Amino acid sequence: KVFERCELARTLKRLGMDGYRGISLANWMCLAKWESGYNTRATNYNAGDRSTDYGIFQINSRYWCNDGKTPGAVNACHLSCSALLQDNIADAVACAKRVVDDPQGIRAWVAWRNHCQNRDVRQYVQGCGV
Amino acid sequence: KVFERCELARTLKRLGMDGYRGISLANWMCLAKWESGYNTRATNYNAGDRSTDYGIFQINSRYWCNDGKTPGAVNACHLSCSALLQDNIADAVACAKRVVDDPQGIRAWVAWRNHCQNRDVRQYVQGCGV
Repeated sequence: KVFERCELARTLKRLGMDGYRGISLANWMCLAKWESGYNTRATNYNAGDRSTDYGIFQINSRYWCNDGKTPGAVNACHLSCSALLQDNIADAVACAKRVVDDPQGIRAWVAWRNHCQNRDVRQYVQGCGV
Repeated sequence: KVFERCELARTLKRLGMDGYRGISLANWMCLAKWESGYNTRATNYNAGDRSTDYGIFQINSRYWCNDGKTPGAVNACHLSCSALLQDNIADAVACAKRVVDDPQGIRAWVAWRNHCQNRDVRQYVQGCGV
């Protein structure tokens, strides 16, 4: 499923993301845009370390979810990576929350550091009524 | 099912968890948060002793439930582990109560010792009307 911008904004808001760990809804939106283009089925296999990023937030199988095929992996979200490839994003949202509860917060995502951090992101939520 | 925070709090209170063996509702909430993110379908395989943790409270197959795949296991809750992956959490609540009946109580969960014990956990029930 590819979310439309405002559709995603309302969904994330409904799922308790707006201000979670001091992270605005617009920031979560910017993260989803740059990671997956709002695509819940997105996957990115890294031949380098044989890990894969899953779903709308591109969560990595080396540390966060289990795909049963990543060397030296842990499963900190206690969840199958397939749960992060579903149209219903509740599991993905729960796991993203777990990620930012770690010390480095949303900076865990290099794409967010590069394309969102310190920048204007107001346009992600503009006109969504959230 | 992935519970919303306040929905889970009210559900646990309804199932008689608040004050069970001296354990506050907020402590059960913190446990669930750091085990599964309130996800009834969470699982975690432990290569160490070939056991798996099941469900919202991440209850282990070596001692507490039967998954038919864990060597030398016992089934103290008298439940198949599949019952602990269901939307209805009555069985999971009954099993968590049984776990904390043992001498170490809630300290059985290492995630709880690391993320909850001795810390302020009022945030977990704030605004829930419980």
